[PDB]
Amino acid sequence: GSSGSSGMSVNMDELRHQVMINQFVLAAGCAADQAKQLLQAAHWQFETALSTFFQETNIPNSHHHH
Repeated sequence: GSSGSSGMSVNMDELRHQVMINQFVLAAGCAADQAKQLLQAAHWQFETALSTFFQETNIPNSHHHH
């Protein structure tokens, strides 16, 4: 009940993203298209995305057959 406010001032939503992608691409050094995919496929979680991307060939195997 009762909605907050939402929207205050011009936000660099896109900018940030764009910058991020490039960054993530620079930080890592992969294709630019990857960034988006990664980010998007990582909720735009640079930290994580980067963490994962970096350690791709190494997943926290474990599973737990139900």
